[PDB]
Amino acid sequence: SMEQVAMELRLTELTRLLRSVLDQLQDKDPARIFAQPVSLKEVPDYLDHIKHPMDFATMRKRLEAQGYKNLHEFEEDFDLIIDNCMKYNARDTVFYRAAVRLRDQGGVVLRQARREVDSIGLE
Ligand SMILES: Cn1c(=O)n(C)c2cc(N)ccc21
Repeated sequence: SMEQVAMELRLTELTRLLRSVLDQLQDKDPARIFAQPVSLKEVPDYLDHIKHPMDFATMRKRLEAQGYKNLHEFEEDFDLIIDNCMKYNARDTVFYRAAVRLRDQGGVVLRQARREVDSIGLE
Protein backbone atom coordinates (compact mmCIF):
# COMPACT_ATOMS: atom_id res chain seq x y z
CA SER A 1 0.00 0.00 0.00
CA MET A 2 0.98 3.65 -0.39
CA GLU A 3 0.53 4.13 3.36
CA GLN A 4 3.13 1.46 4.18
CA VAL A 5 5.56 3.06 1.72
CA ALA A 6 4.94 6.47 3.29
CA MET A 7 5.67 5.05 6.75
CA GLU A 8 8.82 3.38 5.46
CA LEU A 9 9.96 6.70 4.00
CA ARG A 10 9.41 8.31 7.42
CA LEU A 11 11.48 5.57 9.10
CA THR A 12 14.24 6.02 6.52
CA GLU A 13 14.42 9.75 7.12
CA LEU A 14 14.39 9.17 10.88
CA THR A 15 17.31 6.79 10.35
CA ARG A 16 19.12 9.47 8.34
CA LEU A 17 18.69 12.00 11.17
CA LEU A 18 19.73 9.48 13.83
CA ARG A 19 22.82 8.56 11.81
CA SER A 20 23.84 12.22 11.99
CA VAL A 21 23.14 12.33 15.73
CA LEU A 22 25.18 9.16 16.28
CA ASP A 23 28.08 10.64 14.32
CA GLN A 24 27.90 13.84 16.38
CA LEU A 25 27.74 11.92 19.66
CA GLN A 26 30.68 9.75 18.76
CA ASP A 27 32.76 12.81 17.84
CA LYS A 28 32.46 13.70 21.52
CA ASP A 29 34.36 10.46 22.33
CA PRO A 30 37.72 10.97 20.57
CA ALA A 31 39.34 8.57 23.04
CA ARG A 32 36.95 5.95 21.58
CA ILE A 33 36.23 4.60 25.05
CA PHE A 34 32.66 3.80 23.95
CA ALA A 35 33.29 2.73 20.34
CA GLN A 36 33.05 -1.05 20.92
CA PRO A 37 31.51 -3.53 23.37
CA VAL A 38 33.44 -3.85 26.62
CA SER A 39 35.59 -6.95 26.04
CA LEU A 40 34.43 -9.96 28.07
CA LYS A 41 37.93 -11.37 27.61
CA GLU A 42 39.52 -8.30 29.20
CA VAL A 43 36.72 -7.82 31.74
CA PRO A 44 35.47 -11.35 32.48
CA ASP A 45 33.09 -10.34 35.30
CA TYR A 46 31.46 -7.48 33.34
CA LEU A 47 28.09 -9.20 32.83
CA ASP A 48 27.83 -9.96 36.57
CA HIS A 49 27.66 -6.19 36.97
CA ILE A 50 26.01 -4.85 33.86
CA LYS A 51 22.82 -6.51 32.64
CA HIS A 52 22.41 -4.60 29.37
CA PRO A 53 25.77 -3.66 27.77
CA MET A 54 25.82 -1.04 25.04
CA ASP A 55 28.34 0.77 22.84
CA PHE A 56 28.40 2.91 19.67
CA ALA A 57 29.12 -0.01 17.31
CA THR A 58 26.15 -1.97 18.59
CA MET A 59 23.95 1.14 18.22
CA ARG A 60 25.16 1.67 14.66
CA LYS A 61 24.25 -1.93 13.76
CA ARG A 62 20.72 -1.45 15.06
CA LEU A 63 20.52 1.92 13.30
CA GLU A 64 21.33 0.56 9.86
CA ALA A 65 18.77 -2.20 10.28
CA GLN A 66 16.35 0.72 10.83
CA GLY A 67 15.82 -0.67 14.32
CA TYR A 68 15.13 2.64 16.07
CA LYS A 69 11.41 3.43 15.67
CA ASN A 70 11.67 6.80 17.44
CA LEU A 71 14.23 9.06 19.17
CA HIS A 72 13.30 7.75 22.62
CA GLU A 73 14.54 4.25 21.69
CA PHE A 74 17.83 5.72 20.42
CA GLU A 75 18.24 7.83 23.56
CA GLU A 76 17.63 4.80 25.78
CA ASP A 77 20.61 3.07 24.19
CA PHE A 78 22.81 6.18 24.47
CA ASP A 79 21.87 6.43 28.15
CA LEU A 80 22.88 2.78 28.66
CA ILE A 81 26.37 3.52 27.39
CA ILE A 82 26.77 6.32 29.94
CA ASP A 83 24.92 4.75 32.84
CA ASN A 84 26.66 1.37 32.58
CA CYS A 85 30.01 3.11 32.63
CA MET A 86 29.20 5.27 35.67
CA LYS A 87 28.19 2.17 37.63
CA TYR A 88 31.03 -0.21 36.72
CA ASN A 89 33.77 2.39 37.06
CA ALA A 90 34.51 4.50 40.12
CA ARG A 91 34.10 8.26 40.19
CA ASP A 92 37.87 8.93 40.05
CA THR A 93 38.56 6.95 36.87
CA VAL A 94 39.18 8.12 33.31
CA PHE A 95 36.25 5.91 32.29
CA TYR A 96 33.69 7.49 34.60
CA ARG A 97 34.82 11.00 33.79
CA ALA A 98 34.63 10.28 30.05
CA ALA A 99 31.02 9.16 30.47
CA VAL A 100 30.18 12.36 32.37
CA ARG A 101 31.70 14.48 29.61
CA LEU A 102 29.95 12.50 26.87
CA ARG A 103 26.65 12.87 28.76
CA ASP A 104 27.02 16.63 29.19
CA GLN A 105 28.13 17.29 25.61
CA GLY A 106 25.65 14.84 24.12
CA GLY A 107 22.76 16.59 25.85
CA VAL A 108 23.12 19.57 23.54
CA VAL A 109 22.86 17.37 20.45
CA LEU A 110 19.90 15.38 21.77
CA ARG A 111 18.10 18.58 22.78
CA GLN A 112 17.99 19.89 19.21
CA ALA A 113 17.39 16.44 17.70
CA ARG A 114 14.21 16.21 19.77
CA ARG A 115 13.06 19.52 18.31
CA GLU A 116 13.90 18.39 14.75
CA VAL A 117 12.07 15.07 15.03
CA ASP A 118 9.06 16.93 16.45
CA SER A 119 9.26 19.70 13.86
CA ILE A 120 9.73 17.57 10.74
CA GLY A 121 7.38 14.99 12.27
CA LEU A 122 9.38 11.77 11.98
CA GLU A 123 7.61 9.53 14.50
C1 LIG B 1 33.68 1.89 28.66
N1 LIG B 1 34.51 0.87 29.29
C2 LIG B 1 34.30 0.31 30.53
O1 LIG B 1 33.38 0.59 31.29
N2 LIG B 1 35.30 -0.61 30.78
C3 LIG B 1 35.44 -1.42 31.98
C4 LIG B 1 36.14 -0.63 29.68
C5 LIG B 1 37.28 -1.37 29.41
C6 LIG B 1 37.93 -1.18 28.20
N3 LIG B 1 39.08 -1.92 27.91
C7 LIG B 1 37.43 -0.24 27.26
C8 LIG B 1 36.30 0.48 27.54
C9 LIG B 1 35.65 0.29 28.75
